[PDB]
Amino acid sequence: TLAARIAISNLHKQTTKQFSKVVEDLYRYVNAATGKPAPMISDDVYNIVMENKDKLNSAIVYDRDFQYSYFGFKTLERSYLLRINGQVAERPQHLIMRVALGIHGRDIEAALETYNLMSLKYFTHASPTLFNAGTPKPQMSSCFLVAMKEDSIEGIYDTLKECALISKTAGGIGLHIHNIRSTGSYIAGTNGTSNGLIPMIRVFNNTARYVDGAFALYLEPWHADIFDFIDIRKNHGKEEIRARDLFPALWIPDLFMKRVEENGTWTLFSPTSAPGLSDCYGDEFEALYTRYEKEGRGKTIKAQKLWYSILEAQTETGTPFVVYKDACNRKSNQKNLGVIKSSNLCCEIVEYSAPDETAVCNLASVALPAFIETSEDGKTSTYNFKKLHEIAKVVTRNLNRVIDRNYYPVEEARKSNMRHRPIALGVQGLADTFMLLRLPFDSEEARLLNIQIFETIYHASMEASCELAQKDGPYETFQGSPASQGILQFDMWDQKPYGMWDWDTLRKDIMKHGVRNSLTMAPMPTASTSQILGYNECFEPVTSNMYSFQVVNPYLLRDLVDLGIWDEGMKQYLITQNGSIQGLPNVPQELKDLYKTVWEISQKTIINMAADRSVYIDQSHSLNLFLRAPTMGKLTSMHFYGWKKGLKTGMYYLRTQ
Amino acid sequence: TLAARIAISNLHKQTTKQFSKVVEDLYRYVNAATGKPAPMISDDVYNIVMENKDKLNSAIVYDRDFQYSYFGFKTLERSYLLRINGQVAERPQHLIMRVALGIHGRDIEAALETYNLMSLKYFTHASPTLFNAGTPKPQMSSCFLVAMKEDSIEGIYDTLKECALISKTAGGIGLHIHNIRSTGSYIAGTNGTSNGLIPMIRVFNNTARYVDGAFALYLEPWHADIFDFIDIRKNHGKEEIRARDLFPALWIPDLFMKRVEENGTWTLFSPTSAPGLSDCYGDEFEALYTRYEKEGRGKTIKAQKLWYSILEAQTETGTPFVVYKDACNRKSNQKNLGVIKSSNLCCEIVEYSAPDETAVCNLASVALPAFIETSEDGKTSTYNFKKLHEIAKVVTRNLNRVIDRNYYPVEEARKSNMRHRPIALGVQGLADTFMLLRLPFDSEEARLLNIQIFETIYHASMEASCELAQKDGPYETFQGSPASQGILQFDMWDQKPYGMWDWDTLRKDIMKHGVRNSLTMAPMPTASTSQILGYNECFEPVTSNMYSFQVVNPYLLRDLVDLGIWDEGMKQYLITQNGSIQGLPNVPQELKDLYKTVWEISQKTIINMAADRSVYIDQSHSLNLFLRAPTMGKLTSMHFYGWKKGLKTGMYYLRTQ
Repeated sequence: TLAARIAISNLHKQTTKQFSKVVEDLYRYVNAATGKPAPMISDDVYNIVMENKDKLNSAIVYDRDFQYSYFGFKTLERSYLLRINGQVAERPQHLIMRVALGIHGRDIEAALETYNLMSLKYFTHASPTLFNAGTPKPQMSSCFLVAMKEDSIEGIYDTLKECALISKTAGGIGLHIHNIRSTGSYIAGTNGTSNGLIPMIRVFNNTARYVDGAFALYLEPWHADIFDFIDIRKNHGKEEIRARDLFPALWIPDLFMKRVEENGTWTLFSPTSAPGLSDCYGDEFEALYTRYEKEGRGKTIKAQKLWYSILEAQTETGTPFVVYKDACNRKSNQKNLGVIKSSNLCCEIVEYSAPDETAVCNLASVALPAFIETSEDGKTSTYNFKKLHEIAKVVTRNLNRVIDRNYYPVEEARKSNMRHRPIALGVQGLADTFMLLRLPFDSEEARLLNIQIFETIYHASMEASCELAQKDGPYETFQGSPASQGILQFDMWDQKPYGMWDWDTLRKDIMKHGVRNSLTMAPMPTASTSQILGYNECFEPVTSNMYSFQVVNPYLLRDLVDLGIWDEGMKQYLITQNGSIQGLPNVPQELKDLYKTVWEISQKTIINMAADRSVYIDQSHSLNLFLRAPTMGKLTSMHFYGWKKGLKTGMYYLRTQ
Repeated sequence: TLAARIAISNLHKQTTKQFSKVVEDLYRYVNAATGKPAPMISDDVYNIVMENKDKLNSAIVYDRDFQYSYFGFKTLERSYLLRINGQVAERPQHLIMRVALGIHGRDIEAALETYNLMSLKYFTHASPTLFNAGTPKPQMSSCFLVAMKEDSIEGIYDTLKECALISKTAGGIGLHIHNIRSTGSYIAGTNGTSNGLIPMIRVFNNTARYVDGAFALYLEPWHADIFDFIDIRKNHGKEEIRARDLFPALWIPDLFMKRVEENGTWTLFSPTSAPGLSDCYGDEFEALYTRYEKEGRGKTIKAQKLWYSILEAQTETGTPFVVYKDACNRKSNQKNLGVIKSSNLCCEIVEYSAPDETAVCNLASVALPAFIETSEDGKTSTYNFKKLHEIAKVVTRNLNRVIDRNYYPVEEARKSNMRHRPIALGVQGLADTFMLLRLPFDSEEARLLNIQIFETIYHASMEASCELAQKDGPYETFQGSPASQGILQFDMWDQKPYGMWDWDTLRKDIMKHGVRNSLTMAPMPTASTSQILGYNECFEPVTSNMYSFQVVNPYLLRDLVDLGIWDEGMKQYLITQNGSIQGLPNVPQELKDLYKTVWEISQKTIINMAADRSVYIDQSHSLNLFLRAPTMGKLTSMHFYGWKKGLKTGMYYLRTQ
């Protein structure tokens, strides 16, 4: 762990110190191999730096470069810090300043503040923002939700064209394909027999390979090609019938879940024969689905045949993902726009898309542990909910600026983002926060900290967003939204807020002034950006207390040494048992309870905590499920338990073994 | 061979006899399985039949249905005659009448005449015309020459979209890709390194598989990806580096051929580094190529390294095809349009294409044997060049009507066809004609018959086309064409016409009145339509005197029986020696000479005959090469011999073993 001083320290001195000078170099860079100028800074951001070089250079506390962990820094080193010629040109602080300015433009105040909070590791922005902010083509946004334009060669290939343009600049795509004809449907244009979804999937998999880049595909389980669709990632099967890079997601209506429970029938349709199904939900969906069912427009099967197949795919491949169409639509502030037809690659975003609107993910995350405080007389940590609420207001504002200063690879993405202005704050180091505060993940304390943390972020972002609506008007589409009627997220869960913040006032202001953002919260994966800040992925508990390159949970070993039981007889068994400390001869019960692995935490608790926090989530959140010795019945009750909690995302991956 | 009476005769009576009634049924057909009306006749063509039913029904000589050979009829039975419900609804005569009307509309005279000449087997139209003429979406045209629109994701995917729309309705595509960036070129849009042509080819191969459909790809041999390009059909090699359905074609400039001969250097370029090369030819091409070469913009190699690789691919796969860019451009009447960048899938069409013009093949073929005449006192056959000239005038007119009444799957194809109005007559049963007239293919007689036959077809079509220019104006683009200056095809070969027809008069009329067609002649493969009429493929000699299902050359065995040597000791050896009669103990020398196989005919003779006839070919023609025990040197001198004759298509397939 001391190797990180020398790693930073040495590459601290292979680098120009004056920030403006690094900008100069990057601004000026030329591709020696081709003699083309390759500016790595934008005209806009360059001029700003020059017109402000003293304020900017002397704001930068270069000491903060040691605020980065072991491989934390090496992650930045590897892929984030801009390189002049194979060599790292930016210091970490330059990256942050560039990003700060890239977000904030002329607003030097805002820029400076974001520089500070970021550099002190209070929050961060998504990877694309960190790569691209402040650069000639500033694509700051991660993923994109794409509609399949129309069920025809023209619509398919325009969609394919769109995904190629998007996939160029990388970034994730969630594509919904409910409207595409199934295997054997009549073709007007020449002769009949379509060959279905798979051959078309195959075109998308090929086009993705060509340009890159992961691709998520969204499908309702009444589609006639559903059985093949869920095996898109299985090994054996057939030859010309899959794809090694696409992630299948189910977009499940309630009726399906019920049909399974009741051990009844389920009907598969081609959309050509059963038009409109993906364009309604809840009671209206069921009225139309049943009618189509009685009119014998499909092929009836046993709901449990399908259900068992879903379970099998998941057991073997960890997919398909499961997201609940009706929870998503019933409990969304975008419900005035139309029916939402999919989530994203990571299962947190639930935003509206259409042939001409490609929804965009605008993401940043808050470092939950940075609000822990010893404060007040003695050895006791508290959590500063005022400082959290504050940071969340800052990040809300940033992400609005990102909306405006983002480069959009396709016009559909610009239409959607400008029009509905959705935002997606998330979090990292929930697990850390718990451990720092000495709270087991399953503790009644952790349960209550979960709720409060999320209440304050939702409260903060809605307040900050209302503030922006006063300055700049509501988003275009605000009129007739749940929020415009004073129905906020938790209201749609038929609940009362935990009440740490005053919701009445905010609700009164919202009804009065609007909000700038149709949506605000989507706790995401953050795999990469939470390695940068040295934290556990997001809102999940730790998967191990050991990482590979042989590092132990910093809070765990500290404790071991304070009790002086930390030795080699111990070091050995930590490796011995996939980073578990349960069943360790000389380890205090308070430690075993605190440093439980996610394989040791009740999934019922996890679903509950996800359900608790869900009432403050505008959108959804990426709920991975972890099963030890997985059985059909165990998987079945976990899906159904989540389903009945009203979750939108019942499952992201199924991680097993 | 008597089984064909019963095959026709029986299916002659499973079929309504009144032509109008079959049209009625076809007009009225409904897809029982879906309850959608599936009209197999167009509104337009239906009304015409009804308004003319007596004239039409009583014009039809149903006896002509026995004018069809053994498997000749069974080819029609299999794929051409329209089917009501899995069952054959059209008789052959109905097919011809439908096609006739489908071409001729209200012009009942023209329709009736075409019905007669077709039914008497004087000529026929291409397969798509026979399938689709007279139907709701009358796509009567075979192939399409497509330009790659631009070297960018947008241009690539628009082209891909175009090919998908075209490939839907089937029909061949010749796509030229000279302008696409090569492996390792800088990409502005994000980071550099393109991955080249193969990955992009792969996208096209995938999109072709999805919709169908053969695909021809055209490339100049200075493209930096040329080595991989020519192996697109090789077996071993690598994994992610080919395609099992695309046919690679070289578009060879003279300079390449010279560099090989001189055993010098050849330079590979990415088009990004060497812009414009595909947009010039001849001296201008060489001036620009050399300049780029001296400016060190490419990678220099030995011309013979490449050349040897070409030869290897051809030896193993029969490809790539070879078409000579400069012969094609120098000797084309479309030279006023711009530089022609490719031929078609079958190597006969040389028409101009561009991002907004997709050239179209409008094909029909004349049955050369149908003009043989015993005429004048005794046992002597002559050839009626007056009756040929006549039929060729009829077919020229048809193909103009096809231009106008064709359905175009994409707008680019409509733009090109309407604007330049190119036509493509061909032939079948050259070999038959020779054999019927007792002329060995290598005879001085056959050589001279070749020339005359082609002089009369070119003369006929140009005359007929001039006639149409008087009635309806020249094509839009005629002004400033070789033909407008009185430079006809043979003039561009620096030759005098053989002079059987009067060219002066015609040339005088053309200069005076124009022509309706930019181009007229493209002797094509005709594999399928020449089975319908019972003839050897086209302008090639017979490949065997036996076919598989054990049939012998009708002219050969007749002769054997007239000499009474036809027995079982003979029948056996015909199978014995891949249908060769050379080296047969008791077979007259006059037979051996007459019934030579294409493996027994001097390829120098074939090239010569192709060169002779080429001076009357507006476009090109599909010259297959046949090599017994193939060596590099033998292949080399055959390419170069053709090359120096000035051929446009030096090679279609290389057929070997």
